[PDB]
Amino acid sequence: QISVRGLAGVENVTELKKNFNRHLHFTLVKDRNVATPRDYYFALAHTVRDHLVGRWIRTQQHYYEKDPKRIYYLSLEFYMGRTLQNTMVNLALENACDEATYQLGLDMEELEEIEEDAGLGNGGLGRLAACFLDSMATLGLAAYGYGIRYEFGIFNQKICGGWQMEEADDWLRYGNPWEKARPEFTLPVHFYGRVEHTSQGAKWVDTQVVLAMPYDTPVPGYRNNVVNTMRLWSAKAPNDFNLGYIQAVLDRNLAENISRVLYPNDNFFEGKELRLKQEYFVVAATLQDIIRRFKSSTNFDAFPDKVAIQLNDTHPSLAIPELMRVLVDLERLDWDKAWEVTVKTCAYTNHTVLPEALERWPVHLLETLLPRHLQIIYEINQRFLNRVAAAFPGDVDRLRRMSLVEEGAVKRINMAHLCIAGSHAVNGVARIHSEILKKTIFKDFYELEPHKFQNKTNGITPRRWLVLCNPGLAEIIAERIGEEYISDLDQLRKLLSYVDDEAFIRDVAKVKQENKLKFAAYLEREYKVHINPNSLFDVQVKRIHEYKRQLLNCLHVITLYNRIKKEPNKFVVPRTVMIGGKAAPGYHMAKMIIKLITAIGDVVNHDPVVGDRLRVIFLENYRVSLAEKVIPAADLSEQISTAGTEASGTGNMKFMLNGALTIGTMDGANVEMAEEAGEENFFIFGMRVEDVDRLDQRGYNAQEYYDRIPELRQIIEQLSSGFFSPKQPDLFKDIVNMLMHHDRFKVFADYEEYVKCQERVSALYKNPREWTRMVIRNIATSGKFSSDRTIAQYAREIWGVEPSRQRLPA
Amino acid sequence: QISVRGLAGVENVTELKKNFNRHLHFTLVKDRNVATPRDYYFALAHTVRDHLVGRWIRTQQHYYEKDPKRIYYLSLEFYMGRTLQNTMVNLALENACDEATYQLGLDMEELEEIEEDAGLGNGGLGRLAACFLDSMATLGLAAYGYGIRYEFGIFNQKICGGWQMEEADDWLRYGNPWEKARPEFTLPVHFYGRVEHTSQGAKWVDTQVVLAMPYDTPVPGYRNNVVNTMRLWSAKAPNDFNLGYIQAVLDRNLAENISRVLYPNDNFFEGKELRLKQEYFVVAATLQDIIRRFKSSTNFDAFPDKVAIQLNDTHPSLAIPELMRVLVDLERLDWDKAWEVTVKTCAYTNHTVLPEALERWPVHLLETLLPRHLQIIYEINQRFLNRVAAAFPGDVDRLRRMSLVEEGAVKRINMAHLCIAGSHAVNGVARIHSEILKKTIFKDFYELEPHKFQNKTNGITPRRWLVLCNPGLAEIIAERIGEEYISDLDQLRKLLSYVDDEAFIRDVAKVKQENKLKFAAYLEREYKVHINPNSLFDVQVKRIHEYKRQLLNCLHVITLYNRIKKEPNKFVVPRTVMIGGKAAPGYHMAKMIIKLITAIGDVVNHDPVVGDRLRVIFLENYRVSLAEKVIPAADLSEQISTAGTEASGTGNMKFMLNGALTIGTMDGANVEMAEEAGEENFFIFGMRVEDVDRLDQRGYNAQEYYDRIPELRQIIEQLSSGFFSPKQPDLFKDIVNMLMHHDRFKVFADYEEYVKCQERVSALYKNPREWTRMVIRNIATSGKFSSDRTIAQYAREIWGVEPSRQRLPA
Ligand SMILES: OC[C@H]1O[C@@H](c2nnc(-c3ccc(C(F)(F)F)cc3)[nH]2)[C@H](O)[C@@H](O)[C@@H]1O
Ligand SMILES: OC[C@H]1O[C@@H](c2nnc(-c3ccc(C(F)(F)F)cc3)[nH]2)[C@H](O)[C@@H](O)[C@@H]1O
Ligand SMILES: O=c1[nH]cnc2c1ncn2[C@@H]1O[C@@H](COP(=O)(O)O)[C@@H](O)[C@H]1O
Ligand SMILES: O=c1[nH]cnc2c1ncn2[C@@H]1O[C@@H](COP(=O)(O)O)[C@@H](O)[C@H]1O
Ligand SMILES: *Cc1c(COP(=O)(O)O)cnc(C)c1O
Ligand SMILES: *Cc1c(COP(=O)(O)O)cnc(C)c1O
Repeated sequence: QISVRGLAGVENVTELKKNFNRHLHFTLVKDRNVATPRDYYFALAHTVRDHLVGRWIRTQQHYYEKDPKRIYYLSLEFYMGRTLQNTMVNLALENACDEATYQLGLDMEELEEIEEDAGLGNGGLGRLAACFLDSMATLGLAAYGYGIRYEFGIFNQKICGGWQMEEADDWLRYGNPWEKARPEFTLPVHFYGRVEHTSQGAKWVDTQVVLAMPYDTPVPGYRNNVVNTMRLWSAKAPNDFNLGYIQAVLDRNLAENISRVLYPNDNFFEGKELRLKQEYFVVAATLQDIIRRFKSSTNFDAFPDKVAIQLNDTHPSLAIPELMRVLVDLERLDWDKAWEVTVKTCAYTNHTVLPEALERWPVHLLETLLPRHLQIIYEINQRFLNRVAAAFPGDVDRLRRMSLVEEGAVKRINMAHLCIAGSHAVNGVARIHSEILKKTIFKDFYELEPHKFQNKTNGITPRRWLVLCNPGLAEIIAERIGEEYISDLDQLRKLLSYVDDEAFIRDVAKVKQENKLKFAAYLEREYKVHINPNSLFDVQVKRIHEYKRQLLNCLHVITLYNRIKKEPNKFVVPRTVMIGGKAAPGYHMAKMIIKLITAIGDVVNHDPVVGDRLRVIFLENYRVSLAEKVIPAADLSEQISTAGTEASGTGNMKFMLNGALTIGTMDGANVEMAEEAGEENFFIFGMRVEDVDRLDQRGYNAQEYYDRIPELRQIIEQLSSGFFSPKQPDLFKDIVNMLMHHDRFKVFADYEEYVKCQERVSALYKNPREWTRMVIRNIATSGKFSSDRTIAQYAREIWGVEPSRQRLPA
Repeated sequence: QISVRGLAGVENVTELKKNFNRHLHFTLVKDRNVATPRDYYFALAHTVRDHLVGRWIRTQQHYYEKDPKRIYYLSLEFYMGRTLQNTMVNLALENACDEATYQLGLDMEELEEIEEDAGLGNGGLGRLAACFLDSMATLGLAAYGYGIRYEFGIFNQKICGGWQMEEADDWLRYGNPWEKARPEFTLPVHFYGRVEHTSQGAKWVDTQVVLAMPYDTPVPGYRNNVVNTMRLWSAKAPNDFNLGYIQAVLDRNLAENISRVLYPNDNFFEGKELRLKQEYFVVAATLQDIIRRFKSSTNFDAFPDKVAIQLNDTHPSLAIPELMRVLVDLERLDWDKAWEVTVKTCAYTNHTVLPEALERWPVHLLETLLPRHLQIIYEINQRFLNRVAAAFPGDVDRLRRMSLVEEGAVKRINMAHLCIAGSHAVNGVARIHSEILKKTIFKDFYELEPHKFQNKTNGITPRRWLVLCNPGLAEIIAERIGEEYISDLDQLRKLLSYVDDEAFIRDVAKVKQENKLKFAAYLEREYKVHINPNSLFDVQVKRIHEYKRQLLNCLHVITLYNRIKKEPNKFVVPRTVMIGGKAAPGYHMAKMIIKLITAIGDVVNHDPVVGDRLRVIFLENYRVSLAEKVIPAADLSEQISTAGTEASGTGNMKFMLNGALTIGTMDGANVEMAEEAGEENFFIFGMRVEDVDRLDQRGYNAQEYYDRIPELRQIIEQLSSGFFSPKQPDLFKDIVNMLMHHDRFKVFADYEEYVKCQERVSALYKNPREWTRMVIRNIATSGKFSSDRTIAQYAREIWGVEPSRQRLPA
């Protein structure tokens, strides 16, 4: 059908058909007379998987023979989504599988919808890890992703009576055809115990053992025949565990609970023992695998020449003291040599500056669970502070600020301080965020070791986030500039030469229109909801958090509603305002924001005076496969965090690539996006970081905005008085109280500028040719935001390896 | 190599080699350079499995089209052992797989040893269910085995310091290539709740739901292209289960613990809630499947013409009230019609008369867990006792004896009484056992409904227990009489014409000798132990229980030891006495018996005066795959239960088929074995049932035997005084005390006759030609003990279906 989906050759199609029928019979044990759509999906998945395996074996054999430097990306989260379509894209099999299935009487798009997301992350951080794996493979790096195979990933969100309910995401129920269990490479992980000092060093004894069993998933690069590995660890009890008899067997669950469930918080730290066990479990199993692979090539001086460990936030920070433990206690290196090796091996990426998100573990927990690690952390601390004292003598307050050990009611270890001390590189995730790290929270560290601090602006893979989700757009681009842009996204700059081309303008607008129709119909079938596809699709999808300011969007929607009710016969540009995202289960205010959004919808969507001019929809169960559907259909991307809070954002970049315009603050990567496109091609509003600081110094008084802005005062009076909750008139009083007296994110301070900027959006939308021209200018300058760019920078500036676009033989 | 293993055709061997290499690459994702023996085993298993699937699909399609009466064999235990070799035997692929693997540089026998037993049973009862599945398939019956897929089967036994230790049998760790998960046929099972009475009948409401997910395993018949199904249910929590958040997900284990572990008791009832949940779980899921399959062909009058349910002991007895629940509460049949259907559908097999083995559930447990079932049981009871009262008017004591409800401190339900009332057939498992049921424990029921009571003597499959485990014997038999005996074991009677044939006598003795050498070497490699293969191999393998009288064997071993020490220079026929079996974890006396056996070994095996004349070995971890090794190597089979306690036995039959002579009491099937072979060809000793009854009437006084038999008194004095436990002289005092004052199984009363009979064994062993002649007379008359005979009798006399030896097309 479309060129970028590859060739459908007669021999290839014939072979796929044969192998599909072979898997249906032999693998699935079904005949066509009782096979269901799910059986057909599995038969296709097994057929596609078979094309990966020769490449996977050969790639891994190649790394064994050439012995390149190996990159280990350690994360507690990998938000992979579905695999079937991405596999087909990266192996150039999409058109052939389409034709094969078509000839068998099946619709491949319907089969694709049966696959479960692999939802092993919360949002941005997990999804960045997934984009990064795709880019590392595409760039030919000998890279491994290491994590935990959660039995239950991020919960499925149901909305009942306008409230979030959570249900377990039993994603493995039907089986996962993409993973291969490797029970033969199972490794022991130790917990609790105590430390004994011999004449021969420290010994960690009387520990409880849990086994780490690996499951390997292939990670195909884009058309280069490279297939890298994501190795995820699952917890198993040893067979003598607890070994009346029946109870001892049932108690194996205590050990196996380590890998049972993903902690569903985004940007929030909960200091629970189970989470600490998860963190150590992933680090201890991974480090043994790394060392094994290093020894199979005494001499640890070469370790950092052969190994890079990238820490995805502080979550795997125990890698630093574990590496030291192994080197000092087991391999018998002297401390100073072990430390040199550790620092050269490890690098740390910071993803947040919000203080409630930073990991600070109580000492009493580490003392019980990981006594040898606590000893090592104290020794790191004393040696590090000795360096501080020599560089800034007499600066006692700096010694307290920089310590890894925080004093207080409860002593805690600051894991970010540990990561900085133990890493040769520390980076933020967008230019403004990296600057904030050097000026504020890590200022003291930057003064001590300025060379360590870098920036690596985030990106997204253009395989999943253009070719897979928006083939119509990919195709019209390819018609003009060829296909090379899919792995060299800077080539999109060539589209600036088309910005006055009438045929290109028409085709861009047509693709958006098709995507909107297809999304409007998806909504009707799966959720009984009726939208106007001619309306401006105004979309805010991301996790629910006060800093992301879904509430500011709510205030704008109400403002529009109230303006209509005041002048019902005046023309306004029709909108469908779509908001979606999950709230963490214990985050009360986030759950209340969901309820407010649905309650606004209950009023607006049923008011006959409004008609089809304004619709407010809460998109349920936002997840990677939903993002693939809604992002191509969006006109307006809402990126409206308070300046200084969103470290980068990555949703922002997905919308840009897919032909939405952005309304946003100068926060995170929005800054760089506006710089690349031109500020004239972006809807920027609100306080800059410097303005937020100026307000914090004076003191934020929300009452002043309420007193001066009558439209704002009306909304607050409606919320307080029960207008949006007539049966429970006080339902929203916690929201009102927060906005008026304890708003850390200054919602009211950006209200006026936001509403005015939204009127400029509406004005441009009335002129479709100029709207579309501005869209072309955004798509054309989105190249910087490829994760291939990001990864090449990590490779060159941090890991010391060269990317390659060269193919392995097929 | 050998004829009974089938043809190794060039095309077949070529195809097996191709498919092996294809599974190694695509299925296992390994190349030959790093494949281990376990990878080779899996590649072979997948290769063999592929030959089952077409036959499985076609068989199940055939039953759908022809709609025969379906047989459902419901058991809490299926002791399957390994599958690879049995599959190859039944598909006639053994020689071809041998040749294929040989050409690939691999030893198939070594690969076979990697497979884990499927140990989903305790002993005889579970293994009978497995033999029965094999026979049902071989006889062309549309039969299904239904059970529970335990995550942990019977524990692995380790001996440490002479004591049993238990370790979890994590049999699924490496995966099970034989099963197919069927998550699509998942069904709900209800627990707890309460009953509400409407105008429209009773409703069971407010229940907790657990899901039953089926896993299907193929069951190949012998060379007939029939492949039946064993469907095993696994417990899963629903996704809204318990739905702070983290704890709710972790608490899913409470539901999933139902299928976690096999209760490891043999012939003992433990009234625990978890076991009752297991019993209902298997019955509730199975009955829904049965009804579904019946409706897919309103009219329940035809149900018993299309369905037979066989209850393997009382463990699935809740099938009776569940069927009534479904028919009355859900399908709205009147009680009397529902009861008629139930009784015609259900049949019950009793496997024990020991009172501590009988299930008697406390009413308070049923009331909480299964309130509607308790109501139905009470109504069954009142209607049943109304019949009793009409047939035996004024016999009030009979009403109390026959009630399903036992009065007492705690009221209990007698499940055996429930099974009799609700079944159209009740059988025992050997002729003497069926007679005992009619004369003693079920006398009252027999008087009321004599037509219900039958006998079905047990059997064993000659596929696993001759062809697979003893190919050398199978081959020498086939050379003389052909191969038809493998599915018509009565043909072994033709071997009586060879009993004076010098070549046949030589070949029988040669095969036994080879089997003994091969076993003696197995012992050296895997367990560092050194035996004389010229010695008489005297073997008692079975679960450890006081009624089985391993202690009587111990007294004989000590007697022999003491006789040697008294006259060290006299010739005695050399023996290797091998005892093995598992003890239930909470059964203290059974654990003490193990320790005594090992302690006897510690003395006997290290006494230089004894030399190689007497060795006592405890065979660790006795299980199906160990039975396949030791049974062909045995000379003397010890079947020495107190008369009236072993309902049948089946080990007995395996030894007979494999060329051992039997020393035994007239108990269980030993009676029928001696009748078939001739009493002159069996070493019978000890009290008959009638003699045991006569002693119980007078009162058993063990002291009288101690006072009269000096050899016996010496052994007791050695046990008491610390001769076998010099560091802990009182270690055996509980054993001594039991034997002298509280022995329910009358060990001392059979001692003298047992020792005398053992001297006759030794005398015959000195004359190898006459020993071997007697062996031929046993093998030749073992045909009755085929489970094919047993199953044909169930089919004709209970189920109302005709067996077939006809092939489905290949
Ligand atoms: O760099 C990838 C993305 O990371 C996001 C990001 N930062 N911290 C997080 C984060 C995620 C989970 C957890 C927790 F609780 F431990 F599970 C803690 C912190 N996620 C940023 O908000 C987001 O701005 C950024 O684009
Ligand atoms: O019929 C098959 C075999 O069944 C054996 C047999 N009888 N009862 C049992 C038996 C097994 C397990 C359980 C329990 F505890 F529930 F798990 C309870 C009872 N096993 C006989 O001892 C044995 O004599 C007979 O050959
Ligand atoms: O001893 C060896 N001989 C040959 N190849 C090896 C050996 N060890 C590792 N390899 C290769 O590299 C491996 C990749 O596994 P890893 O050690 O888990 O990275 C195998 O799949 C082989 O292809
Ligand atoms: O509706 C049907 N059409 C055709 N075959 C069926 C149908 N229902 C059941 N079968 C056949 O019998 C089934 C056996 O599955 P069961 O219902 O679990 O016994 C399938 O594998 C089919 O071969
Ligand atoms: C990209 C993405 C995110 C991150 O979106 P932000 O707007 O940057 O927070 C979160 N969730 C899903 C499912 C995503 O695809
Ligand atoms: C046959 C068998 C049994 C039953 O043996 P009995 O002597 O009849 O009790 C027990 N366990 C295993 C492993 C068997 O193969």
